[PDB]
Amino acid sequence: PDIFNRDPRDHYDLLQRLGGGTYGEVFKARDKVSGDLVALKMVKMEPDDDVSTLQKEILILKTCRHANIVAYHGSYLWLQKLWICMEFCGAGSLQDIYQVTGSLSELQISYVCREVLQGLAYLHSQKKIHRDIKGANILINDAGEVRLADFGISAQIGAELARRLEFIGTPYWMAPEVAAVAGGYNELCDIWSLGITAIELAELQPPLFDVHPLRVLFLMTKSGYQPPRLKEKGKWSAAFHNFIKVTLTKSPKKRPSATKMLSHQLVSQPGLNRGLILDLLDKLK
Ligand SMILES: CNc1nc(Nc2cn(C)nc2C)c(C(N)=O)nc1-c1cncc2c1ncn2C
Repeated sequence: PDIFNRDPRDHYDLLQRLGGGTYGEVFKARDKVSGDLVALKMVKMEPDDDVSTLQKEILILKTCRHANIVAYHGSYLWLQKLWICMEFCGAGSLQDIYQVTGSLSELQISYVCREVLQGLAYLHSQKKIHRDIKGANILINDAGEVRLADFGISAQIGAELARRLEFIGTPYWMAPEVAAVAGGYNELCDIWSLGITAIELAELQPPLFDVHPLRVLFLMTKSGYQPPRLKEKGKWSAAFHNFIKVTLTKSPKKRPSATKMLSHQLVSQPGLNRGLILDLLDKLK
């Protein structure tokens, strides 16, 4: 039994608003019995949403589990709002972190990319394209563990239509074959997004972020679009530059899979562990 017809406040104390976007509004909350901290996400239900589809979406969240994806605990449906209870990730998103710390070290980025690649390899095996890989959608808990905030864009939830169309105002992390579809693309779009995210963690913004989103969207559709590169050449190793070159392969017919990317020297160098992130969180305190 799940998706209870009741106020989540009956079981949880709402402490503070953590943030939100097209995916919903997120709150810090505390289990009234055990005292454990959770994140409660509120998503408004649209008139064309149906609970038969909703039940199928929640079943995917319950069954599909991986160490690099934020765990689902349970859900509520109250006054046309779907409330999702999930694992609390105390440090917030990588964007919340780098806005305070500044750029991540190459080693710290290598660790984050290895963890995200593991989460992506899992989703792609379950035939799920994430389509929303970016620093704001990668969370860090108090143990320095890396978690994808969600499985990516929901295929059949009403509120997620705005998320599916969000690339119009924010196309910077999107693969060119996605922008230039207006025939097709596949799961390798998430590998390009990870490449852009790796530049974002290094430079505090994705490539061309200051260019109007509508101009970027059009530039990606044009023939001759050159994949971005790291700006400061002398700051990064040949292995990091090569990792960017490989993930940002323009043709998806030449771009490696999430599993293959795990064989890259950057993400298989020695000393990659959560201790690198605990050290990043030490700058915060
Ligand atoms: C605002 N989003 C989030 N915040 C969170 N916590 C947080 C944020 N801050 C600043 N500090 C804390 C402690 C947490 C969490 N699980 O702890 N989950 C999200 C979140 C949830 N679902 C989808 C998401 C999310 N994030 C992006 N997508 C696409």
